[PDB]
Amino acid sequence: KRAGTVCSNCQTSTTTLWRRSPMGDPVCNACGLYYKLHQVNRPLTMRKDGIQTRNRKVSS
DNA sequence: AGATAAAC
DNA sequence: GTTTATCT
Ligand SMILES: [Zn+2]
Repeated sequence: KRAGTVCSNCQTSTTTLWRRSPMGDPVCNACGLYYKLHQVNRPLTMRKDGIQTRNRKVSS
């Protein structure tokens, strides 16, 4: 039940992987990934109503 | 969960 | 070049 777990980095409640930060900040995996890229705070301008999805990667 | 690779 | 979701 992650209803209420608002991503402390982008306020998104729908996430592909709830990255529970050790400090106690539930941040949607997307924030944890891009954060590792530039190591800065993500503006939720790229957020969306439901979890984004596409042609799932074919089983390799 | 974390890692991988894909797709735009 | 760049970013995230689904994969395992
Ligand atoms: Zn987030």
